[PDB]
Amino acid sequence: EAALGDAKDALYAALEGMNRGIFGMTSEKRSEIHALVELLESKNPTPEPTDKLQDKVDGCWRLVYSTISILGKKRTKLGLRDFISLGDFFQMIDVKEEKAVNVIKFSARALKILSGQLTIEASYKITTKTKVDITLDSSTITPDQLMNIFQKNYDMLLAIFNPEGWLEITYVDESLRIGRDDKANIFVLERADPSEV
Repeated sequence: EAALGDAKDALYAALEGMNRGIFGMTSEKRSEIHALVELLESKNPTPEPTDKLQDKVDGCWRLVYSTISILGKKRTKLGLRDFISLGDFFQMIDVKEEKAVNVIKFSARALKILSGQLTIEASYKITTKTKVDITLDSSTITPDQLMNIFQKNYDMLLAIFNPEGWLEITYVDESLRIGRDDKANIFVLERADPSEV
């Protein structure tokens, strides 16, 4: 419970400048970050987290690290090189309604898109003491200005961020959440305010 603080501080220090891994990272930085993730998981202060979702998981989360990267042609077609900017990734968990929403923010100063987003609405059901099954309900891209940019690549963009499948909650404390999915991705998120989305 003391090494939790130090391990968290070390993880945040290692993430500085990494942009969450979303545009890749060097192998030695990934191995360090994954070792810190694994240490935190092994010391998870919230065993059987799906028994405790209301207190520990309900609410708004901001991605701080994941094994999702957008590189090469995918990055080019989505225009992330110079005209579109990939902003924050938020996941909202509504425990009383069994809903999970991913919001991926975009901005484009040239196109005066001050704020746009891909919104992915999903439902979940608890399956084990650690796992939920997630099903996609709907998605949208707003504003229409941003939709005109992504429409022909819509399904490929959706596929990057779709939380359809299952998610194992491997760590949660008052401020940090770690999960692993059915594709063996790792997602680390910190608590955020819903109004920040």
